[PDB]
Amino acid sequence: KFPRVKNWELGSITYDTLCAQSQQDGPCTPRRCLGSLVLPRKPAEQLLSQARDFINQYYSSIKRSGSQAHEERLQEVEAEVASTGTYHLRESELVFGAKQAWRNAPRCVGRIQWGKLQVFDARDCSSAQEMFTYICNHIKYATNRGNLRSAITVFPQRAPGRGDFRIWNSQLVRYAGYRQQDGSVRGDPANVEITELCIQHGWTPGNGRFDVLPLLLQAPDEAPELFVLPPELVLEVPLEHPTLEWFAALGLRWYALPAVSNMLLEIGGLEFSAAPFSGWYMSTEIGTRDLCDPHRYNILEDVAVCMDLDTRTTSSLWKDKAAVEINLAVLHSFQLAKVTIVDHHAATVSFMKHLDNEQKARGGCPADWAWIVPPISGSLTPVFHQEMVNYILSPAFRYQPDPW
Amino acid sequence: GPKFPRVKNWELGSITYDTLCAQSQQDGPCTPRRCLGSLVLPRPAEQLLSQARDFINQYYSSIKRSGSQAHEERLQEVEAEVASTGTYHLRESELVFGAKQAWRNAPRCVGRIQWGKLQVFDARDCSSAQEMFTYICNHIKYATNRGNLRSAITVFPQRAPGRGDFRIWNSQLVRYAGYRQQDGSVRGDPANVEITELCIQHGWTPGNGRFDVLPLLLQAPDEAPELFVLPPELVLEVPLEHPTLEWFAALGLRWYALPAVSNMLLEIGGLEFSAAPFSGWYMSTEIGTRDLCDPHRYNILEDVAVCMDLDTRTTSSLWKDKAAVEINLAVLHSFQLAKVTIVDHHAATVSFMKHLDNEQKARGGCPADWAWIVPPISGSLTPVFHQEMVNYILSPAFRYQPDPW
Ligand code: HEM
Ligand code: HEM
Ligand SMILES: Cc1cc(N)nc(CCc2cc(N)cc(CCc3cc(C)cc(N)n3)c2)c1
Ligand SMILES: Cc1cc(N)nc(CCc2cc(N)cc(CCc3cc(C)cc(N)n3)c2)c1
Ligand SMILES: C[C@H](O)[C@H](O)[C@H]1CNc2nc(N)[nH]c(=O)c2N1
Ligand SMILES: C[C@H](O)[C@H](O)[C@H]1CNc2nc(N)[nH]c(=O)c2N1
Ligand SMILES: [Zn+2]
Repeated sequence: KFPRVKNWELGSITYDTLCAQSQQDGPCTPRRCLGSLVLPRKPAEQLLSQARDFINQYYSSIKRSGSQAHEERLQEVEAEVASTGTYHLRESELVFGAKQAWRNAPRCVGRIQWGKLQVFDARDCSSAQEMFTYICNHIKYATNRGNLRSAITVFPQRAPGRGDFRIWNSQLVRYAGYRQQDGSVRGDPANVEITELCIQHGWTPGNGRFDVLPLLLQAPDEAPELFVLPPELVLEVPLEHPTLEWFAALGLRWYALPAVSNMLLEIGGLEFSAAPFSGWYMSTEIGTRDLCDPHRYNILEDVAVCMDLDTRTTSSLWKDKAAVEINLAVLHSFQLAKVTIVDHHAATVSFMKHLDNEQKARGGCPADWAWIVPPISGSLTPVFHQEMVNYILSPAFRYQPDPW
Repeated sequence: GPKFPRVKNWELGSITYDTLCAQSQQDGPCTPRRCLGSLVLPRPAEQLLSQARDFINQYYSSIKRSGSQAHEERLQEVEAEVASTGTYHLRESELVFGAKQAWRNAPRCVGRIQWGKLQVFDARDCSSAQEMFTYICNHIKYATNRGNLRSAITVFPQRAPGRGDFRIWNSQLVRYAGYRQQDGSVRGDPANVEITELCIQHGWTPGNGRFDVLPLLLQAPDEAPELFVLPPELVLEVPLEHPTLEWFAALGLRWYALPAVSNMLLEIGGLEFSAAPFSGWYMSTEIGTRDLCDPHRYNILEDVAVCMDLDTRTTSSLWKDKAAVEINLAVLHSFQLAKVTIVDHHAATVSFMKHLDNEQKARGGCPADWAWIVPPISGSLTPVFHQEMVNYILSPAFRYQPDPW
């Protein structure tokens, strides 16, 4: 009933009791595990019991569980749902909910920071114009001249009678991908489709490898609108290498701020279709995935040739050697430019501390092993040797369909 | 779409559906409420006969004689044997098919492209520990083939009703001793402290090195295990050196050629083979990353980084990643120089992708444990990282079994 969870490096055992609080089914069954899938295929009464559960979470968090303020808030929500089929969160509850969604996020290795999150309430937004202003403030706040600060901005919730507020971009800052005649891509191949949408909605495209995309913001039931981010708001870091001088000449660069803008924040049965959030990078995201993935910037071979490695055979481990230097260039360049970054060793070590904190606090912590273990040097980090239980707790970040 | 798991490769954008998981007759550890996929060990004549029938059906399908007289007659023969004895026995070619199918079905093995090429040694006539030793020595000689390694398995008699099991106490046929020191530390391989201490208790005179090959503790039914030293000339080892770092040879590191698992249960059609050691060749990351660099194993990362003169006082110099790469390169280079079969993690995972494609066409899927298939260094640099995988238990299977002590 309660899974035994072992660390194979240290020989220590815990039992996860938190997982019994999951009310939401994942993709696995006893016949087969689908834990490696990225996206698997998945009324008053239901809303009212999610609302109640969450309000119960909130009053318990402020050690006022059972008080008058608690009973009366439950009645307000009941009264509101029974009349209108929905209800609204107080700001303090929203702040609690956002932090809890982050805490509960099984694919996030940065969760030791969960208690430290700036929550901007943007639920009084009524136009794409206003959305843009809120997004510009978020970026300015979060960026903080390189001293990055975790933030979320929460736009108006989904409503039965109408379309969603949506940010069409997957991140607030992304580079364009331009499909060429010859079928190759100039820029970031992950972004070809959003780049084409921006052009279709009136953007004058660039022609570089690192052109920052405009935002396509959508107010309910209206065509999305295009807004260019003022270049001064978008902090970027040129990549150099500590010892390899030719590396700067690659002209490589990356932006400071990872800010997810296409996920749905669910709190107490309410759904927030636009709720972009940002922290700071772990270096492997840039060094290994963004720059080295074969379907991304795919620079490995170029770096290897510059390093004069033998690219003829896999057994020279030229790929591994080049990937290491690229990750080192990322860490050094962010450190030089005084922009917050964490390496995968420091990050996984802080995650292990988080696992221990959450064991004491809640009797468990949902974690997706495949996402927590970094994409290089897996077993050289302490998380490789740690068993993990994966389940869905609410409040939660979820995937949602693309608006187009 | 189709009512089967949809499986995506995120590098290539291609999709498949796994229909093979429909054949699974055994539950894994996951439920809709929680995924337990990362757990290393997840926790009568009626049951036997249905398992036997199933296996015999698998056999007759594979030789394209499904529904035939010979098929119906073998079915009849199996249930009559079970009806009078409680068990039955496999024909020789049924054992061959079953052993290969068990390797084919193993979700955690990246080497499965080779599955059809497995020498099956039938040792079901073995009746003593002395004879097990002879059989094991012959397996080692054949499998090692002076460096040109060959996949093999040796199968000892099956579990019987109210008779003891054949067991090899060692987890592998070749392992290094781990000696617990007075300071609490371990000289040798810390993974092998317990088996080393069992060998000593059973009369082995222990060495005092970092790479002492362990003796075999072999158990015939209802007898105490008996101790057997492998004659050194049979155990091929590879001294470790680096292609450009000249001091690496001075570390005195080495590893053995033959990875041979000896504590797993081979299950075929309800029958349980408690002693059935099998061997392949190494993937280089097994040695260079896990055996040598695991903090709870030889733990040599720091030593090697100091020699390379790296900054070991901070994580952001990536000293661990740099040392690990050179240790891995040294492993590959030394095996190559010594002419001993080895495969790097890039060639292995590329061949595994080919195997997934083969099995898609042959069987409509392939059970795979993502966390085990993706190598422990350079994960996303290999094609399997971007491949979604479905994990399920098919039979015939290799299973874990409790330690005999
Ligand atoms: C403070 C710095 C943070 C670091 C270093 C960090 C680290 C990471 C990493 C490495 C991933 C996997 C990224 C990928 O491979 O796509 C991730 C995922 C995720 N993080 Fe964080 N995180 C941070 C802050 C945050 C914040 C502030 C939130 C929200 C309030 C958050 C919520 C999430 C969610 C929902 C995912 C899963 C995204 C997906 O499924 O695509 N994290 N985190
Ligand atoms: C031919 C060369 C082979 C290669 C390169 C190879 C590769 C591997 C690797 C790297 C692992 C994971 C090892 C670990 O991290 O503990 C593994 C596991 C496994 N392989 Fe292979 N393999 C080969 C041959 C074989 C053979 C001949 C068999 C049996 C007939 C086999 C069956 C298994 C099984 C049952 C496991 C799971 C062990 C466990 O759960 O602890 N493989 N293989
Ligand atoms: C469209 C899409 C869907 C899906 N399931 N997975 C991806 C993978 C790529 C990716 C997508 C997003 N939206 C955000 C990140 C950064 C993740 C991140 C977030 C934060 C807050 C900090 C940090 N260091 N990294 C990476 C894309
Ligand atoms: C602590 C622990 C307990 C337990 N029961 N199982 C494990 C898994 C680790 C492992 C255990 C054994 N016995 C053999 C290998 C070599 C795997 C191998 C086999 C073959 C045949 C070829 C190859 N390249 N590698 C790996 C760990
Ligand atoms: C198929 C596989 O599950 C997929 O490639 C996952 C693996 N682990 C990951 N881990 C992180 N952090 N981010 C990812 O995008 C992925 N991709
Ligand atoms: C906790 C985790 O399940 C455990 O460390 C696994 C991860 N993947 C592995 N993969 C392989 N091939 N071998 C292993 O021993 C492990 N260990
Ligand atoms: Zn699962």
